[PDB]
Amino acid sequence: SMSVKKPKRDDSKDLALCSMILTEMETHEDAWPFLLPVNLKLVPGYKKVIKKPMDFSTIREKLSSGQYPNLETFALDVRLVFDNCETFNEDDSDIGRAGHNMRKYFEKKWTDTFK
Repeated sequence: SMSVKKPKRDDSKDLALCSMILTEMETHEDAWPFLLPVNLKLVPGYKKVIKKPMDFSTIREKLSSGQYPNLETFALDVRLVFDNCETFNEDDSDIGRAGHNMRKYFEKKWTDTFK
């Protein structure tokens, strides 16, 4: 509360460390469904159904331009990428499996880097 604070967690490396995680996600062999925004002209149903599209290139640009206020807003966008994927793709599809794999990969890096 006013004039009553928990001890200050060092957040000075968060930007660099989220960048490193995102590099590792970009270079995973199962990243291909997620590298670029879904083409809303060429994929029927995507625009109407997926209210907040997100992809790694869009996260990279937001990260690079100071549009994440803290590491939690960064994790929310990464998870959005996988939540969108589950919304639109059957579990038993190459893209559906890709999304589950990448989510797992991300959540482990996230825990190991920050928890």
